[PDB]
Amino acid sequence: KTIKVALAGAGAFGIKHLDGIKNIDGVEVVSLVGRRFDQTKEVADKYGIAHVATDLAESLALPEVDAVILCTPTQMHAEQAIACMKAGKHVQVEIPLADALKDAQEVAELQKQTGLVAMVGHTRRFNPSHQWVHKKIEAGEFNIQQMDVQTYFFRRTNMNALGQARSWTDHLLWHHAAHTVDLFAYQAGSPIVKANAVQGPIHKDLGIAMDMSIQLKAANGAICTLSLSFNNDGPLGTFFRYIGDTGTYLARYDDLYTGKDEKIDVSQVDVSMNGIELQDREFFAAIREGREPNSSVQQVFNCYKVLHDLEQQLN
Amino acid sequence: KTIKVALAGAGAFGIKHLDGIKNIDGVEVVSLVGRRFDQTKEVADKYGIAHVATDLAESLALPEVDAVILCTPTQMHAEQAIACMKAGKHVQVEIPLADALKDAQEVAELQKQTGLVAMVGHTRRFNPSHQWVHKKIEAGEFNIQQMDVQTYFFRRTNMNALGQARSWTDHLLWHHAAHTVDLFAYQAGSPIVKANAVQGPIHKDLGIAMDMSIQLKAANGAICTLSLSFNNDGPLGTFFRYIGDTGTYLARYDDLYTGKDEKIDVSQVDVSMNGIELQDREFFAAIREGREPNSSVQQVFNCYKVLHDLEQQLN
Ligand SMILES: NC(=O)c1ccc[n+]([C@@H]2O[C@H](COP(=O)([O-])OP(=O)(O)OC[C@H]3O[C@@H](n4cnc5c(N)ncnc54)[C@H](OP(=O)(O)O)[C@@H]3O)[C@@H](O)[C@H]2O)c1
Ligand SMILES: NC(=O)c1ccc[n+]([C@@H]2O[C@H](COP(=O)([O-])OP(=O)(O)OC[C@H]3O[C@@H](n4cnc5c(N)ncnc54)[C@H](OP(=O)(O)O)[C@@H]3O)[C@@H](O)[C@H]2O)c1
Repeated sequence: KTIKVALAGAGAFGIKHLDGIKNIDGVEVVSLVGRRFDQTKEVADKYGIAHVATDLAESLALPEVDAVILCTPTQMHAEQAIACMKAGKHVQVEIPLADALKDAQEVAELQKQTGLVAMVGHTRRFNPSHQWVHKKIEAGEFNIQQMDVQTYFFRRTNMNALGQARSWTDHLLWHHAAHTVDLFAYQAGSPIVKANAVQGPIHKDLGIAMDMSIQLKAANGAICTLSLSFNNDGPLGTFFRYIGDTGTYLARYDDLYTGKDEKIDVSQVDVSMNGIELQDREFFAAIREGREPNSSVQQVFNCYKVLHDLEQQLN
Repeated sequence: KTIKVALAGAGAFGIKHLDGIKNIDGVEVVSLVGRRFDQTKEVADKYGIAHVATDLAESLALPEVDAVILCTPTQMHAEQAIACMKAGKHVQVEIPLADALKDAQEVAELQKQTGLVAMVGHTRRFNPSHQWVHKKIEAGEFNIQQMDVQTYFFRRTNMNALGQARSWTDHLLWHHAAHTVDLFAYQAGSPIVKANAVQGPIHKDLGIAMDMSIQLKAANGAICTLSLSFNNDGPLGTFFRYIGDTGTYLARYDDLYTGKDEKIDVSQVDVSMNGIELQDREFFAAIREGREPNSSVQQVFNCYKVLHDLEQQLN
């Protein structure tokens, strides 16, 4: 049976999901939700999506919709995920699951009560380059001693990754550090037992910190260093360095390199080189098979606990 | 008057000082100290140094010797600096001033009692690339928001930067973090008021930490992130990222780049492109002029206090 999907938020990431979903057999997006009808309709027509709404509830009232993908602004995710599960729909939520621990806990509790698939978009789990390193670790061929990570944008304005203006404000802690806090514990195969952060001054017009530094230690002794900035005038995005016992690796999105700039071939690891498509394939596989997805709300939640502890430190 | 110098420690760095000193008028190295007479004699003959000793005291007993440069192993620096000042000789000590706060305090107290020039080799103050950034800051054209730093070696054995085996064991904190701990406060123009570190496991055969993560915050709100490793199988050394209000800069030894990898011309900043030579020029200028040097024991000592606080944290 074709799984019918509502997609909420036709921004840059919602577009990346729609483009990925075109490659996944037996899934169809039947409803598109976005803040402005005319702009939403233009996207729906480009993608052939029949239903267009300005409220998520309108798509939740459709009985045929089986699943929801949330690419809305972060501040809406937990409430909307809760609403989806109250309507009986599986839900995938873009990272972060929430910007508060309480709301992430409320989402986890409703998922536990419903037994529905609720997934968080920790795409780093699904990028082929990180999967390659992960598979070497599971094989016992590699152990992480230190991860050194830079998450940098030039974002003194409320802009997305394509340089377009946002109507909402982003956050260094809940959205960007979340990728690394989760991914470090995942790749180390060991829980985080120490975390320290420091932040710079709050920006007068955006109300968020523009610079942040995070340090993690896993119970097995692996450490991670993370630098975050919205002030970086250079190449935007995340660069990851794995320093291990048997090697060094540099991950740059879906690309992997040795510490000597030798590019490693990851095109063989998974059926797609697109991590967003692999994330959605895992989500829909879990729905069809009645299993938990990789990056379930349950799997990623200790990340949000660490983020809360860092936030309390920063205040 | 020619300033006569004793150099202690014909290692990789002692040779680099000798090559620099060859370009400094009115300075002459008359004594060379090293652990094995024949190897020290071979270097002395290559550089035309007449006196060869295996003990520093032999060079300190020479009445003609005016100054000492200490490029010995770190464990010896503080004691030897004290010996220099007790014999009435000016001294420059390679970084670190000491691997313990107590010994650094003893060197500072003897410097204060004697009023002799005692300098520490914080070469980052004198590299043309860092001087360029410092001068932009002094002009009020640039303010640091974040510094992101990687200090990496592949050093599972007691080897110097040329890959030759050392007879002594190195240390991530006191020797390597010291460059950045000092350089951050110096370039930020603001004292460090918060520091946090975590480290990996102690190495069975060397007895030292192989990985370390340090985070600093200055009183003005600027932050620093520092990753250190002896496990990095890649390009060895230090890479610096300055993220400021007006720009982004990448320092790689004496080279400087923008955040877009455009190389900046630093040949206009100072009379030499060799930071070690400029360090010695500053040392000899301060002796000749009867002034305090840049990177004096007094200027850098708060760095060693920060290092002590970090070691207490790690324990
Ligand atoms: N690595 C990853 O997996 C990854 C990457 C990027 C983003 N994300 C997450 O994805 C989310 C969105 O990111 P983005 O960069 O796509 O954002 P974006 O381009 O700024 O906008 C997302 C869309 O949500 C829409 N929207 C606003 N209010 C809405 C409402 N009430 N109902 C429905 N839609 C509404 C916006 O419409 P208007 O702007 O026209 O009002 C926009 O088109 C964020 O939470 C982000 O953290 C994850
Ligand atoms: N950025 C900088 O300015 C910078 C950079 C790197 C290091 N340094 C510091 O500079 C110092 C030396 O570094 P390196 O790489 O040159 O060290 P190195 O190559 O390991 O050795 C320095 C020399 O000292 C000699 N030595 C040993 N015992 C001695 C003794 N009792 N009396 C006299 N000489 C003796 C060693 O001889 P054997 O090998 O025969 O013992 C060696 O030839 C270290 O403290 C290091 O931290 C500064």
